[PDB]
Amino acid sequence: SMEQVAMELRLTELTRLLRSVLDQLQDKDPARIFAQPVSLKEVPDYLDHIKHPMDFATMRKRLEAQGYKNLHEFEEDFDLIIDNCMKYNARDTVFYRAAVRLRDQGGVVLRQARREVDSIG
Repeated sequence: SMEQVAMELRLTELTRLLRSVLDQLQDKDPARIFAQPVSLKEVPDYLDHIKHPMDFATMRKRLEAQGYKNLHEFEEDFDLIIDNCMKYNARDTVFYRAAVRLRDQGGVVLRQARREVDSIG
């Protein structure tokens, strides 16, 4: 149907906008601490601690399959990255501190993204 196509164009354009959001958030992680999945070879107990691992490569795979229906879903995954790190790692660690800085800096990007998603519809 023509409606299915219109819906699909909306999803494509959301995907375009979320790709630019993802790029901007990942620039706030210049150490690449959150770029890839925590390695279960190197942290073999990880899944005992963290039930839903997340990272920027995994988000990018979902994004490119158009697997985010709305901004809320995308934000859910970003918050997992931060929240998983802040639980697994102690306050005094470069990992925790990186997550805090990513959260604080990302807030700005995500605030305007929400306005754009609502605005353009």
